[PDB]
Amino acid sequence: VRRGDFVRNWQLVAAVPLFQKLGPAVLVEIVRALRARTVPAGAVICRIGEPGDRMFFVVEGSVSVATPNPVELGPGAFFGEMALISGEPRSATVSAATTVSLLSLHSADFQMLCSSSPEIAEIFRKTALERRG
Amino acid sequence: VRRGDFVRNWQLVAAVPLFQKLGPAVLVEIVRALRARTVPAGAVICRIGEPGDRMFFVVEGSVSVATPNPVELGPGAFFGEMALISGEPRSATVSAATTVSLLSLHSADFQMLCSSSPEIAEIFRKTALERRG
Ligand SMILES: Nc1ncnc2c1ncn2[C@@H]1O[C@@H]2COP(=O)(O)O[C@H]2[C@H]1O
Ligand SMILES: Nc1ncnc2c1ncn2[C@@H]1O[C@@H]2COP(=O)(O)O[C@H]2[C@H]1O
Ligand SMILES: [Br-]
Ligand SMILES: [Br-]
Ligand SMILES: [Br-]
Ligand SMILES: [Br-]
Ligand SMILES: [Br-]
Ligand SMILES: [Br-]
Ligand SMILES: [Br-]
Ligand SMILES: [Br-]
Ligand SMILES: [Br-]
Ligand SMILES: [Br-]
Ligand SMILES: [Br-]
Ligand SMILES: [Br-]
Ligand SMILES: [Br-]
Ligand SMILES: [Br-]
Ligand SMILES: [Br-]
Ligand SMILES: [Br-]
Repeated sequence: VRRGDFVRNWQLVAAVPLFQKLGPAVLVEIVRALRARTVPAGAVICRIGEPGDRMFFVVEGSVSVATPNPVELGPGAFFGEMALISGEPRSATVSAATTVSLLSLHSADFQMLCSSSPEIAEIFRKTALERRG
Repeated sequence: VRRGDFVRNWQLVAAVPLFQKLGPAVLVEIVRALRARTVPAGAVICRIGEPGDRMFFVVEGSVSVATPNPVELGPGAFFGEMALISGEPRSATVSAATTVSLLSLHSADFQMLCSSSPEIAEIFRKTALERRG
């Protein structure tokens, strides 16, 4: 973990209220695991039918989930959780509605997060069910 | 270590250039140990001749060291290190020149920082030496 990326992540995680449920020790683990990325408007982040090995948190800007009736997800939202939970391919294509700042979490670290915080794990599980059905 | 105080310290620490010399592991150590406090304009932070068991880093505003020819210390500066280095009482009264935002580091944590960072330990010693007499 490089200093620059580490320090920058603290500013970025502040835009994701969900992480307010994590104590200091857990926050550090997550900050060390998260990867920051900026995606230009229009780019495809997750493509329907493809294998998924990571999930994302929106920091700034918004993404569009290409469901029959598209769903725009904004700052603080997360996506790409379904493939990690179910093991199934991406359920829908997600693209940048506007230029978007994201924080990504690989599967191994997603598992760590869920075990470190059962409450956050429940939010992921229930939200995925809402989206699934 | 309060969750709120912990997350709040990251942006406060960013205002102190000295800490740019610290890596992730040590940054977490200092963020956990530092105590944030605001001091109103004119108030005494440490009084000459009094025992000292902590030092301070200025985040916002400025303080005034009451040496024969007063010395102003603005954002990023530190003071109160001499009592920690020498074991002697405060060498001068330091007061808030304007309302000031500070980060306090207790003796035990100051020792930890010096062990964790030889470069910073040297800066403290050299600075204290230069300021003394
Ligand atoms: N109905 C829906 N509403 C909002 N987001 C959805 C919906 N269906 C899928 N998504 C998201 O888009 C992602 C596609 O990848 P995943 O299947 O891994 O996880 C998905 C969710 O995060
Ligand atoms: N000449 C000086 N210039 C800048 N700061 C000083 C000077 N003399 C004392 N100080 C500071 O004011 C503090 C008074 O407390 P300390 O003696 O513990 O440590 C001191 C320094 O941080
Ligand atoms: Br920790
Ligand atoms: Br992906
Ligand atoms: Br699911
Ligand atoms: Br990732
Ligand atoms: Br990524
Ligand atoms: Br910083
Ligand atoms: Br380190
Ligand atoms: Br750590
Ligand atoms: Br204190
Ligand atoms: Br005053
Ligand atoms: Br006061
Ligand atoms: Br008094
Ligand atoms: Br004091
Ligand atoms: Br200022
Ligand atoms: Br000294
Ligand atoms: Br005086």
